[PDB]
Amino acid sequence: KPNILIIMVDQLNGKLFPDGPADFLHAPNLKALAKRSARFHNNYTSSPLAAPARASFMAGQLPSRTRVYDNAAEYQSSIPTYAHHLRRAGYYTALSGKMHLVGPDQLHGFEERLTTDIYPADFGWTPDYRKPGERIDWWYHNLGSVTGAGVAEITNQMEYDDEVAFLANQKLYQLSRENDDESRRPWCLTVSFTHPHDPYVARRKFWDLYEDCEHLTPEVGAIPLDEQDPHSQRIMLSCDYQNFDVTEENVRRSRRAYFANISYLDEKVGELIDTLTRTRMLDDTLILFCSDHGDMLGERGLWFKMNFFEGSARVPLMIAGPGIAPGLHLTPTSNLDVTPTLADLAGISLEEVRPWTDGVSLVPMVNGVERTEPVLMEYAAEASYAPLVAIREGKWKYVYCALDPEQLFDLEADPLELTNLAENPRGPVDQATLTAFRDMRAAHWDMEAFDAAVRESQARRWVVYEALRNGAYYPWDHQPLQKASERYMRNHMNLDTLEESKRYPRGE
Amino acid sequence: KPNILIIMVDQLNGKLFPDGPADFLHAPNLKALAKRSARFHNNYTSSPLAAPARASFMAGQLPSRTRVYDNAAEYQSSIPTYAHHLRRAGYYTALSGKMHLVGPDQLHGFEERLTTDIYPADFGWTPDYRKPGERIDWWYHNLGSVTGAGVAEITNQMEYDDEVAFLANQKLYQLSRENDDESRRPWCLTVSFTHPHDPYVARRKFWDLYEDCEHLTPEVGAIPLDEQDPHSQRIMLSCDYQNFDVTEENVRRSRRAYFANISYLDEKVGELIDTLTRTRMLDDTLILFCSDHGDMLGERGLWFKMNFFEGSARVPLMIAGPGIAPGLHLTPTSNLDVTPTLADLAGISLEEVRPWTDGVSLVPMVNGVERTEPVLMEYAAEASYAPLVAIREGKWKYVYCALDPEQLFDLEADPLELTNLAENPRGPVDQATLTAFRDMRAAHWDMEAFDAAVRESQARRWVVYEALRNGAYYPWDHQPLQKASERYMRNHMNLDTLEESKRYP
Amino acid sequence: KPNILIIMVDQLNGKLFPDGPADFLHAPNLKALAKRSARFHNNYTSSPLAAPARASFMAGQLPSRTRVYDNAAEYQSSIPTYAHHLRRAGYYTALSGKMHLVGPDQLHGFEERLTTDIYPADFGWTPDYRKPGERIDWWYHNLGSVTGAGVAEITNQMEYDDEVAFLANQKLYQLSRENDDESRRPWCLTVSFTHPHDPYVARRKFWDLYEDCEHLTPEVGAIPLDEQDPHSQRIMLSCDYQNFDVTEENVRRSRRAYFANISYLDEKVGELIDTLTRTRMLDDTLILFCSDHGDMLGERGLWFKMNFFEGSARVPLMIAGPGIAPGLHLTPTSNLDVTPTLADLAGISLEEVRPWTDGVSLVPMVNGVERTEPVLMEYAAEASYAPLVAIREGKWKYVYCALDPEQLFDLEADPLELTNLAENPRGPVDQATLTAFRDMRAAHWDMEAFDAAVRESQARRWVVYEALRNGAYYPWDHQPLQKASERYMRNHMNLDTLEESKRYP
Amino acid sequence: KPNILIIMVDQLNGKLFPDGPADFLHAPNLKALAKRSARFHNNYTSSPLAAPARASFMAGQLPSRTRVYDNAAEYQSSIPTYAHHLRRAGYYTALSGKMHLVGPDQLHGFEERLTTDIYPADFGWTPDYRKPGERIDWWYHNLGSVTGAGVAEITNQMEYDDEVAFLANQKLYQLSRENDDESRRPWCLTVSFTHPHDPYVARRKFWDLYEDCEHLTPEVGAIPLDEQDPHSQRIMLSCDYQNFDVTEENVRRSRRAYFANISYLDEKVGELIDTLTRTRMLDDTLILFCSDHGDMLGERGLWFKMNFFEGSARVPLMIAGPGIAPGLHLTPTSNLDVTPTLADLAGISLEEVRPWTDGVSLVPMVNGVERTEPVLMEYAAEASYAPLVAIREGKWKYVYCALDPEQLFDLEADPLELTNLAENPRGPVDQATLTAFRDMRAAHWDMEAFDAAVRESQARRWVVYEALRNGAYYPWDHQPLQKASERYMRNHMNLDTLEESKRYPRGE
Ligand SMILES: C[N+](C)(C)CCO
Ligand SMILES: C[N+](C)(C)CCO
Ligand SMILES: [Mg+2]
Ligand SMILES: [Mg+2]
Ligand SMILES: [Mg+2]
Ligand SMILES: [Mg+2]
Repeated sequence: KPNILIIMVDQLNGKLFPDGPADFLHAPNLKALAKRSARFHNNYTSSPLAAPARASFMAGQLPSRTRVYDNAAEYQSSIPTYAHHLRRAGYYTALSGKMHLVGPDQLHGFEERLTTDIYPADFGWTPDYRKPGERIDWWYHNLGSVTGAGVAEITNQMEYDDEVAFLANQKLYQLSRENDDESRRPWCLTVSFTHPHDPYVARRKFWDLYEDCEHLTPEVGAIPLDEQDPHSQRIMLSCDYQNFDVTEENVRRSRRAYFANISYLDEKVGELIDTLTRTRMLDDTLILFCSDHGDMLGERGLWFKMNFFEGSARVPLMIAGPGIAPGLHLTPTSNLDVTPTLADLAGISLEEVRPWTDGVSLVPMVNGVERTEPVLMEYAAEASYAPLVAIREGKWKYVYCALDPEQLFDLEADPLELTNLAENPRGPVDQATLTAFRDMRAAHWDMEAFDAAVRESQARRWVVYEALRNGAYYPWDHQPLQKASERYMRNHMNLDTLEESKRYPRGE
Repeated sequence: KPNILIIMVDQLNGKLFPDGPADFLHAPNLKALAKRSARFHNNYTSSPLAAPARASFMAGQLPSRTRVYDNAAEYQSSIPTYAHHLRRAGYYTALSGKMHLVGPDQLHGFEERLTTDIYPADFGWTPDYRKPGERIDWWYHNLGSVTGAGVAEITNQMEYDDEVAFLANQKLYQLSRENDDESRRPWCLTVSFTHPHDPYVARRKFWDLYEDCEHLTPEVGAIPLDEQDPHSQRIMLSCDYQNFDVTEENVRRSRRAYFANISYLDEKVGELIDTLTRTRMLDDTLILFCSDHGDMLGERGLWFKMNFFEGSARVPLMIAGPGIAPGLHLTPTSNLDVTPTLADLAGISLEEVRPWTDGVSLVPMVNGVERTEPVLMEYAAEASYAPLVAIREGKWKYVYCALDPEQLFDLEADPLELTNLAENPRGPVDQATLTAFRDMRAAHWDMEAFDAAVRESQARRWVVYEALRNGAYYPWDHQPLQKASERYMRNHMNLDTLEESKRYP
Repeated sequence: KPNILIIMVDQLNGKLFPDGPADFLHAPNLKALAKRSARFHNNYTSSPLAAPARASFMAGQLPSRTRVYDNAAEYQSSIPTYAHHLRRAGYYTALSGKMHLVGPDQLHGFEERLTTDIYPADFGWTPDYRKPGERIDWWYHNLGSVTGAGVAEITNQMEYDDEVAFLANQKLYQLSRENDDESRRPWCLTVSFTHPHDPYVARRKFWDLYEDCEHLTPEVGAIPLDEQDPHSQRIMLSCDYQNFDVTEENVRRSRRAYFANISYLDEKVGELIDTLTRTRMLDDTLILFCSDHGDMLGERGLWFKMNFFEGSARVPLMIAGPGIAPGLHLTPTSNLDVTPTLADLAGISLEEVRPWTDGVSLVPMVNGVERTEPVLMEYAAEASYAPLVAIREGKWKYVYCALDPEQLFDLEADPLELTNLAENPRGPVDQATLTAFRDMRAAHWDMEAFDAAVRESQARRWVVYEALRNGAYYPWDHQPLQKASERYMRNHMNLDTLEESKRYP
Repeated sequence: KPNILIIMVDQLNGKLFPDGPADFLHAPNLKALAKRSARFHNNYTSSPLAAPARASFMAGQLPSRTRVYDNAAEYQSSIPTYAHHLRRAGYYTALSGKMHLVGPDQLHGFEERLTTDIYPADFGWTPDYRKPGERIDWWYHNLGSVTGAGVAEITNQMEYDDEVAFLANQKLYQLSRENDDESRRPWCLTVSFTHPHDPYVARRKFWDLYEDCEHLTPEVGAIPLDEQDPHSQRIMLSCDYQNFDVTEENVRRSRRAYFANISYLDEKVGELIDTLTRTRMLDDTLILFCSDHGDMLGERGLWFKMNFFEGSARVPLMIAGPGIAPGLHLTPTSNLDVTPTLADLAGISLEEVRPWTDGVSLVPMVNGVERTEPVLMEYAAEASYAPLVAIREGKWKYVYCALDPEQLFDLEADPLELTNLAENPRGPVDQATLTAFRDMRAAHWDMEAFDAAVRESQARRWVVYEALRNGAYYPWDHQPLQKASERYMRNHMNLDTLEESKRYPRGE
């Protein structure tokens, strides 16, 4: 069984990985990793928001099945994740960094978690479909990220990611000490960074890399509120866009700091791979690179995620290591496919994972078997007033919301999604394609039931959360375990025996 | 708003509370409490097993709605409980003792929990409908409790309940120090004991009280396996009955220690009442006495719970205090009614709890209003191979399982449930009644959907639990909060100011 | 090896134990214990203040040797205590309650400590010989305890002692589960209550016992400030006496509540004895009753301790159990003798404890052997401006401070210490006696070296403590160990095996 | 008040810093630091063993005064340290890394401690003068460090120091967030590394730096046991030297890994200085570089410390920052002088520190005032059977032990200490110098009282420690504080307010 290193980042627009990292990015370590990787060019999040995407990523199940509809929805402990599947199959599993799990279980199958979460574990960020049009200023996104972009040497997120990286490398060194033990468990380490999620604020060393950057304005500029589709209008209102004057210079500084933060992350990828190389674990390790959702980065005038346009819904996905053919894949894939792919790579049978996953293993794709299943997406959090669903199949993207006109995009002819073919069909094939996706949408979702489930989940939480914020608060944040009395040299040990056990490689 | 003291005990057969405690029980404090209480004589659990009964009790929802089907089913943190409803209404809420919550949330709305649980918080005790007939010896009930009954001065349970009682009285004293602050929150303290749950082992002082006891033998004796109904057979097999020779003296020793442990609990009830009296909180405090399920106590040859017969499904319920007229009520009620009753007594509107509770407030009954809503029960754990449901309405009890012959009992004519009127109707009224209950059951439950939901829950947990028991174990047991650097006299305080604040009256 | 139960109380005037508890005290359990005890009637503290007395008590060394001169002096972890000596000899050792250890070590050899301390563990209460005459209002004794005496159902101290008692009895029950394992360690449990230390506030049930009490007034009344000896004057000033109008009824209420809190403690003594009896450990258990210092209780107009007069310096001491002949002993003894007495009773050789203890075993006295070693006492805390030492030998008490007139009392002729024979000798024998005590004092103490050592200790702590109270505070208070994932039933265990191991007998 | 960064390392032979780091060392960051520093060439430990040196360093008091005679002697909480003095004067004080404090107080005035200790906090390593000639194999030094030298990518010590460095830099970044607050406290951060203490085992990257090294054998080779002075013989026996065949190749590999570990440390010095530079704190920060004791590194056949020869007793000392003239100082100085120097640099009056320190401030030396006080040293731990004391004054070193012949060395004429002038006086001046040091030794120490105090301390601890190791053990190791429920974003906070507070510099 190979080891598995999952490197996850937050809010990375997948269009920036057209074949590994785009040429204009300063990302030597991810570009070298890409050359060894199977690269999934048209890979999609299952839900364009952090906690829904991550609960879905961990379980290989859509939000409608995990019930994690938004950033404050409880993730049940009894739902199997890839950590459970691998752990059941004999793996040591650990997590360093972010997973935005909501509720008192902060492990969800991981055997060890090295850091707390950057974001809350409670029900505070619960949307309310009963009050459509409201926004909550103390936690909603707003365009102050765009007007406040710039340069700093420490931020909340850089403190977080510096520690995620350090503790992940330390864990790799600790794991190497078992390398000569025949009975060692294989390990699976998830390293989950919060960058390049906003605030768009970068260390000067990486900001300086992009002085001459030619990609600091999006190709598709800002669409006026009156000319926007209804969901994009709800997003603009939820970002408080009327109270911010976003200048061309703000757009450029935001994109520049965001690319700088990709370079910041690239340096950390290089450290992890260096640790794997020096500890002699690299040849036996699969490395997966992934992200939870994208960032519109100013395209169409939109920032952040919460929608199904390419910039928000596309995320990179790369896999390298023993048995993976390097190459670029164009067939659309999904984050839903990661858990069954990890299971397959770990030698777990198809039947063991079948009842628990909605995705498919990508290993047959890597080995030249055509993948035909569509890619599905869902959204049911802030800036929605009712659930949205999307189907990505072939060259098409279809988006449905009971409250909105449908959207249909031909991404081969119209990759910037500038022409809505459900509104303006080019001909008879477009009308037939629309009818096919409507039948497909009825085959996969009951949208009235979906809306009812989301409403009940929100209503429960608002009752419970109001109570939990009265009186003494009981926090659910993960606290990494304390072990000082068993670490380093203690006087129930023999010093020479301890030193030999902690040294690796030995006798060289 | 009144204070609320909830005294809960585990595995207390409600037939032993015919009008408060039975005369033969040595329970002077519970009898004095019962004399000033509204007493609900025909009160039922929602599910005859610890965790399902308690999750249902806390939420006022049936197991099919809470999804807590068995003793290892996760209770979701987002489900509102009476703790949430009261806390939201401005109560300080606390738990001392047992609640058998499964999963990483060990508070479920309680603001403070003073003890860990006596039982596990993880998925270990998950049944498996895919292996009907199996038993898990290391945690199933077995008849060894009956053959091992007797006397001891300490047990696992007595250690637990001694501490539960101590910390509850300590908390009451602590709360009394706020009794002169007009800004004080009203409090709701749940004190949840593990007795008289088995092992049937009692301290000598309480065992000696039942030497001449006339109730050491059940009136309905053991029914041989071949004459038992199918569910009773499944229970006997689950208890490993074939590997135990249960003598008459075994039966007598078990009941004697069980009664003795009721007397053990009665002394602790008196301690709490005493604390309320001397702190001068008694007149402003509602007191509820309740249990999660009963114990067959050898009746029909069965022990423990897991069934809908009276001894297992009946539990006492009493309410006393400000605005509570004392009296005996015979209309059937259930534990499902406690959470809406608590909300009503705390002044919460019916509309605030209507979407979250499926029982009804008993406060109208206390004030003379006739109740007509039937009582529903569910069971889907060990010794079931498919879910069972029951309906209790008027004089009738109806029990359905897709795998078993139906049962119908007329509890006025047949209080010991010796004649199954579904099999042996007395005439056309019994047949019409059976048809009426079948139609009512079909309107309330799809038993095939219920069975699918339970199997899905079991299978899910078996994947997860096998993973969680590999590698380093992460426990979910509640650990009461460590406060030593802030307790008593510390040198950021003024000693005189501290002594005055801690003195009451 | 016998078990050892040490019952310690705080601030108990030893004159109230003339032969066990005084007849007028309602203390049936302590009187029954005293009837089977060796009782040491003329027993003295080593230092009339909490932390110095207790550090001296634990080590069997005087404050000049432990360096614990006052209530804020660090007790070094390397100093052997009776806990170390017994633990080294194979005992499990535990503490429930108070010991007023100062510094980051809150165990000092105890293997387990069941409660935090009621008092601070840091250097806050450090006196300063550089500012003679100052008082620190936020922690000094003051006469407000006398004017504030009365009745309450909870206090800071009653919360503390209720918990001390509960956890001690719980621990005894836990220890009984090992009583049938031949490989068991013998145990030594120290149960250390804060009562009858002030505030003089009692529960109504115990206060009502002293309604017709004839001992509510001390026989020796208040001595006016100008007629007081210099040290007594320093105590009255330290207590802020000028700002309190202490009436006769104040005096009576304080003594009444103090006696009532002795009765409060007596009920807890009976609880412990009951636990030992029902667990069948009583016959194999030594029981020691002791106190750290006394309380003047208004005698001479003084309250509390900090002096060498009988009411402040006398503390009871009793020993009962296997191999202990009951009887009354009048030869002076001291708390310094407890640690070598415990070691001797546990079978530890005299040579193993000789280098670490400066008292003597009382076991020879119990067996009829005359004791001749004198009793020494020291004091160097608040209301002293330089150290004081005392010698107690035969009928005599001698008290020296470089700043004050000497005191010499003949306690046979003058048990209330009303005639200072150093100032008013009766004849040449008194003068020769004074000279003999002066020579003995000079051989035992260099008072100038003692004073330099105390000032150095105070000054050191004042530099350190001012730093430690800047920025984030790091508390040294003991936090009892969190064990919830290993207590009661957990799913790495077999339930039947667990129930059997936790049941005893 | 300037900030103060104290960089401490363990077991660094001071002869390797002849004027900053020796030319042959690969240490660019320490060499650049040295060019800005006042450098104390003839600086001495106060006691050649870890815990005695460190308790003495913290208090500015000799072991005879601190009572910390050996590696298991309790350090009383009531003894003032430089952390107390600075904290009382308004400083935030923190420690990352090792201080080998014995006893339940693991802070000794530090307001925060970021790591546990690498070594035990209990009484286990207590020598026993009642059994002269015994050794305790499970914790005594032995020459297996020399025969086991080599190359590894992780060791006990590298795991420790990697975390010391990471958490120290993180603390600097956190402290920078207060930089614009007028009411900020100044900070004093001690960063205390365990390298280059043995095992002599280094990462390959740094080992490779010394392939051509010309210093891999000591100038003074191994002295046979019969030809050794009595204390050196006791050290050889305590190291179990008879059971090890130390080859020339072992000597070279040990020295090579030790120099590699200096280079490992030099990289961490560079990171700390980079953090100070980017956070804009460097110009207001004093940087002190120091060590607890040396390492003989094979010289005379000896390894490790425990003696007063130059290699064991000399340690580097450098100070750089506002108001310090750079330059090299030859007058002998002591680690005892650090606490009163820090006090002086922080503006604390001489009188405030006078009753609590045995050393003198070095600031007047830096400013051209001649220092005349001698340097004193003491040793009373393993391989001593009675206390040893030493005086270093002018060109002389004098060593006294009641059980041994005296030693007298003229370090100007005889810098390798090859001629004992107390045994072979060159003339009448040598005999007069010996008599002067004897009178000086009687003026500073009562050696019989010293021996009695050490004996009583050992005897107490053996009683107590035997008891503490019966039954359940209560550990004293420092456990760094848990704060997950107050870290990063929690839902009692406003997200925008949090991000602004955690970003620094702001608005750039
Ligand atoms: C990331 N935000 C918290 C700003 C909004 C997502 O719920
Ligand atoms: C460093 N050693 C532990 C090996 C010896 C010093 O006491
Ligand atoms: Mg995200
Ligand atoms: Mg139960
Ligand atoms: Mg006291
Ligand atoms: Mg060292």
